[PDB]
Amino acid sequence: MALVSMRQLLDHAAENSYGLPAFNVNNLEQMRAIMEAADQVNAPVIVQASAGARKYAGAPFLRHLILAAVEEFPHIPVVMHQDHGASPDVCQRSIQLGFSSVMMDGSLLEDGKTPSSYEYNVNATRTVVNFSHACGVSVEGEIGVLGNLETGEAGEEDGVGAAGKLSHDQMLTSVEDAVRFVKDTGVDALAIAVGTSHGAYKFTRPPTGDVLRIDRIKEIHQALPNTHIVMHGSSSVPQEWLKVINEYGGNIGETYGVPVEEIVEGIKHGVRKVNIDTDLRLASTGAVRRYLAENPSDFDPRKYLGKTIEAMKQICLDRYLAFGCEGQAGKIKPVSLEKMASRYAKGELN
Amino acid sequence: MALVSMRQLLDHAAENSYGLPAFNVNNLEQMRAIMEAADQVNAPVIVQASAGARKYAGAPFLRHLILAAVEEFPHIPVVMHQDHGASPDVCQRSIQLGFSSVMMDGSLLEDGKTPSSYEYNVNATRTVVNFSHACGVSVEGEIGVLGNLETGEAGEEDGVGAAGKLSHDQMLTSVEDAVRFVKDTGVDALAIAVGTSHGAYKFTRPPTGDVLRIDRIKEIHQALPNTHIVMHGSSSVPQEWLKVINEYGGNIGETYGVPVEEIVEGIKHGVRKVNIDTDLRLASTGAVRRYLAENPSDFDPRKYLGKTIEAMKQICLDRYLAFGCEGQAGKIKPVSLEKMASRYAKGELN
Repeated sequence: MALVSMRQLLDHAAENSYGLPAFNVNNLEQMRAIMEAADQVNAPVIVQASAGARKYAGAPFLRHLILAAVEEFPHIPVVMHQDHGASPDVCQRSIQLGFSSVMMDGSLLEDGKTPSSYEYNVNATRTVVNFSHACGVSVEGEIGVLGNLETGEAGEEDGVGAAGKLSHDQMLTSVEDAVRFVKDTGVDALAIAVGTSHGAYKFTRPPTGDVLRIDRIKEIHQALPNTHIVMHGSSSVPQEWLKVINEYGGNIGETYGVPVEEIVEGIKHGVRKVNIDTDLRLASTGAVRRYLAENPSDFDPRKYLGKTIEAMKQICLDRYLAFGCEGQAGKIKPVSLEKMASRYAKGELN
Repeated sequence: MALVSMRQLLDHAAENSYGLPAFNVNNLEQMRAIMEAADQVNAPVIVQASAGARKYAGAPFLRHLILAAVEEFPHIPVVMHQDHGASPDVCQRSIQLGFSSVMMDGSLLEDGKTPSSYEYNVNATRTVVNFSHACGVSVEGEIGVLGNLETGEAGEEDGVGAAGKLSHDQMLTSVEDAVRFVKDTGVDALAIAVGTSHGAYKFTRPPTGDVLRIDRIKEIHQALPNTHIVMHGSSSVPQEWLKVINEYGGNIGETYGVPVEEIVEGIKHGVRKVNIDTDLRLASTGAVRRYLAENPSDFDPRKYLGKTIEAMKQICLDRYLAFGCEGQAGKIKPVSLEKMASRYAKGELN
């Protein structure tokens, strides 16, 4: 079986009033956790990979992890999405490696750290949209710079994130910039900046409506009722796993993530893709620390790494269920990328 | 590029007076460690998987890990070998999944625990040889029951290993039984029992010539000068990694493995395949325990799992170099399995 386009999945999510978690993958245990969770609740899958993931795993290994997933779970539609593409050339290479969706992150320059001009962003993103749609491949773009609205800090997602203190206007997407950007690029999915950031250290206190601007998601959805919105940096940071990490030799200070309740509110207002990485890292590290402490004579990696599969799988299950994904995989009839390309050429997805 | 047969690699090892380590694989980090080591020293690769590995990783994932390895390292010939096949049906399924070599472990019944009769063993093994050679697939068989000659205990390799106390005669392959078994089966590789066993707890003291019968390998090689011998249970158990595990929250008592020096002596007398699993598990667990202790705030699995890649890679490098494998990959012109099947049919590999 083949991969599905992200545009098909996000269209179905909007039609049926749900939103999909998009999980980062780096190795076998992470891929098994994602697929086993999706299979259990019969949910569609978006799996994504960063440039850091390619460096760690190797491009052939990432490609073949997804091919194995589709073979073992043939009834589960799978998108393979390239996160934080630094340039059109990067996105073109990802298409050649078999990705069905790419993010051209034109909100930063090719260094993945310097905020870009509007014109640079549109030029790079429009370029990727044109050559991706010719192949049926979906494109996510970003307008606004991810970062914390109180501190001006973005954090780092596998080396990607603004360097230096950001201004309020940089980190909060204006409604009209979102409108102009969609008109100018034709992206399939729009990442916006509303106060989330990469990593575990998103908020020093439980986020308020002033620092996590769900109200701005509502405003953008009112202006762009048909645009699928992407929430980056939207791990919830499970306090129960922070507790386990701190109990078994780790040290993570008091910090909070994006609450599931607020993500669900975003889904009611057009969020169809919710990027989650840090939560799986925290669940994995808590599970390994606890197993090693409780089983000092066990040296089979499958024993403690098996605990990371189960811990990550429970995160994924929780998110699929809370975001409305149960049973939706059985409703989707996959469209080939060649057919998607034909639909783009006819203007049916404008 | 395709997989190579194990018979081709073992023939080349005998022609050039070296022996190959055969590493068990269960996930991405293990596969990368093996391939990066082999690429660094330009050595051929035997990677093997147990039934326990299939249960843990999934058969499509194991298959695609090997496909990714061949794609990223196209100049490194790779065998994918099914370890401890419990029945002809299991070995047939492994061929269907794309293995280029299988072990029919007829020394135990299908439960993987009850020692078999000679006739059962020959019947199962001959059956697998006939249908494997018709496809060009290599076959390893075993005569003699693995286990410790002083204690009568075999240990467990992913659930495989004799149950109950074994007799001296069961655990030490006689020369004439090896001769009869090769004549009766036509295997490509012969596993024998000379005092090794699965796992870390092979010997309570550094092994002597009485408990690790390298002299019997010499005797069997004198009787069967053209038979490629397989040493199971031949991890060395690195004392430096035991020290690290014990320093960082683990507890492994005093125990010893098979010394590299004795394995090299075996290679001089016909050992061409040396099975190693436990050493990679020990290197992995020591590396993760140390990293977690030294970096309490780090929760990115790639950081501590990356240390397992490097630790396992160093084991593999050490073994490839010590066993004579450096540079040998560049000398091998791969033969397709279809051509191997033709050679078998013409009697050229009898």
